Amino acid sequence: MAAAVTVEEVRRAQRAEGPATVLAIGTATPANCVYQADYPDYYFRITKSEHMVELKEKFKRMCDKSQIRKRYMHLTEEILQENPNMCAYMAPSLDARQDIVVVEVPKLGKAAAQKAIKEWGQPRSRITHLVFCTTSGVDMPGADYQLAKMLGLRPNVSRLMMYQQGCFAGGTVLRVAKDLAENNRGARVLAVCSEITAVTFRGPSESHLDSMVGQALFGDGAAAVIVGSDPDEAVERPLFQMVSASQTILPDSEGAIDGHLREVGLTFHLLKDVPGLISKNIERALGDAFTPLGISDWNSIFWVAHPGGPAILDQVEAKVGLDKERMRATRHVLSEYGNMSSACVLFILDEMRKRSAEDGHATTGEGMDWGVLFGFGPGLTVETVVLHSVPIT
Amino acid sequence: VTVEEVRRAQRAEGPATVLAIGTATPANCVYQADYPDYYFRITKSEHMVELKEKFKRMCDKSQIRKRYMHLTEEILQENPNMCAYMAPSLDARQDIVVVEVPKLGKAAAQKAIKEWGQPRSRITHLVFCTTSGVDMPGADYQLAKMLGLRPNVSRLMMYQQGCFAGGTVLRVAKDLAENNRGARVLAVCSEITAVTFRGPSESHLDSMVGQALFGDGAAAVIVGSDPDEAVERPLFQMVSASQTILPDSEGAIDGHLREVGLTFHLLKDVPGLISKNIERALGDAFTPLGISDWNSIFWVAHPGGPAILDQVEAKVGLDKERMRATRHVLSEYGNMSSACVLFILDEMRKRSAEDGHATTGEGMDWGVLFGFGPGLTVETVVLHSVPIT
Repeated sequence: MAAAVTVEEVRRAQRAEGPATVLAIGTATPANCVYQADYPDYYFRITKSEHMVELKEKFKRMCDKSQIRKRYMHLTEEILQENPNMCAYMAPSLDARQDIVVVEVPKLGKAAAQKAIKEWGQPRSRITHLVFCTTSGVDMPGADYQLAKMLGLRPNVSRLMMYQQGCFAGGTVLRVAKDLAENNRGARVLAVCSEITAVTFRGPSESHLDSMVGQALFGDGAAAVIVGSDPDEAVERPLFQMVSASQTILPDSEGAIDGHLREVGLTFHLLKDVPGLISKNIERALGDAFTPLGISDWNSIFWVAHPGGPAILDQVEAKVGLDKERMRATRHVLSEYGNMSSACVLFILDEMRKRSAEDGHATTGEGMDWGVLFGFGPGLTVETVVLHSVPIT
Repeated sequence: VTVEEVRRAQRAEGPATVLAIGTATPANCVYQADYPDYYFRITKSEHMVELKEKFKRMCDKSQIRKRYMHLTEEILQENPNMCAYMAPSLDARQDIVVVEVPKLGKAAAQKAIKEWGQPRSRITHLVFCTTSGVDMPGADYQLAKMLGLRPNVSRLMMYQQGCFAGGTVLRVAKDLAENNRGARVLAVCSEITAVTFRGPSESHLDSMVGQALFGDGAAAVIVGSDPDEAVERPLFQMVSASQTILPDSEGAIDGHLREVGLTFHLLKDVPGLISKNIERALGDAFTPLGISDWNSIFWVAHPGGPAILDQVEAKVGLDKERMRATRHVLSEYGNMSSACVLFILDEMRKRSAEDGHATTGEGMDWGVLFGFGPGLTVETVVLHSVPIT
């Protein structure tokens, strides 16, 4: 005869069996859109810096070299006219910025989440976990609470709020979702990244070109994924499996990317050769992830890389010796959306599956079986997620 | 190699287990009996006589004996804007806490690691939680660097969560440890009230409540599945971890990070809301385990204020002994936000051993840990004790 319920019995019945699987991806952007070709004129106009001719020249080259075609931005000329301190380089403006992003970040998240949930096709009540990630603003209760309420999720959905994370955190949310889905039978994780540049937007200064780099690259967007183990093939449609997820700090990278939340909003600093650091270390990250899987040809896997800037992509591609095709999905998202911080790699994942289907590839990973997703950010931190594709009909 | 093969080898086998607990506080200590005089003196507020009387009653009722505070009179003199009720001071506050939060976390982590007795290189994950300040890279990066952890430690940085997050960090550590063979998770909560300290104002008393209750502290645990029971010494097992939002609690506890620092706003009856809903939380957690007698389990509850504890006790009908460890920590440390429940777990296993009880949970096999915070959010962690050996 059995004894009372034991912790061992609970654990056995509680855990899921298979790998965490991406079951849906939805994305959303602000409606307002600005062509990169027009951005130097627009930016220097609305920040009233047109007299800074040599600086505008520098900014022109930064935009021209960004390999970005357009970005979406919640911030409009009208909003900026109501917030003149945001147009200065460093004027007190955190409250004004918070007032915007504490509302707009979960609102944009809702739009991406609704699309993911519609694709998924299951009731909202079946969502067991919500992971929300942003680098734009902070509040209590957080954007996770706001989104859960907006979506009408169950009150006992398990939430994790990831604040002030930075550009590597698309990798981080997948790494978190992986453990949540795999360790909990029936778990269906809604994971959302939502980024709004109103917290970082600021005017130009001659003494801080690295800050102007941010003004050339950063754009707005949100992406949502549904992640679960043990998909029900009768009603769910797997897109990618997660296999492993790791995070590391690169040697000799202290202070390479710093960000501080101050009374003037979120400031961005660059101190080292970020593309050089990443490309110098990327092969060891690849080996660490793939040697245990018996994989060594980096041209034989599909690629999702955080497009921090075009230089990162160029130098990784050259260092590793990737065929030009490998970075196409990544570069597409950089071109059409710019650098949306944590949400980028999720947009690229979406692009990857969609083009794979449209182009009649054999798998959701451009015909390949294994793939890698990289997040890059403050640390210098590298998130590495090994993916496996799924066959397409 | 197939993905199914990888997964079977990758995952751990048993329940996430707390293997060590370490705690630390700033050196500077203030007796609650002295605090109204002190607070009204340094904030130059002596003329607000009726208000000081109200604050005196708040501290009298707090059931706090003393608190530790990084903030000193000397630091406050250098930051006069922090002593106003509302003056621009976020930068000053950030300058302090971005440094002090991971520093205090380091002290607690070193003690946990010493107790654990394994090399630092065996730590695979670091979860860091604070409600005091934000930065990039975060306090998690700073702590990893300060401790000399492996560069590829998997970090999770939990910012701005508030008082329920001691529950949250355990909920996170649980899934990390259980889903990853060999994983050993360092989880740290570190809270420093420099971010919320401000002068008194007769127009907002809920802000003065915070000045009466909040104190500084950090706690660290090592969590792992499949312990080596010869060299690793289990203290508590986690069994389930849940989170919920109480009905009709919208706006009960709000906190905003502004140019004047972190402000807090109470809008509903928090002890009433919690006590009204706590039996349902107990039920949701324990019914699947065949457990219904709330006096037959050990208790760890976030001591948000004495009224929460009193009203939960009265509603549930708890023997007064059940809240002893919780009230001890509130008495000796005040409300240290997320770190509190970890201090209380430490208190419970220590007193259990001193009293000669049969388990780390005051002689009982099962227990519950509650975090309470903005939402109104309740974290519920079901624990199992370990026989004292």
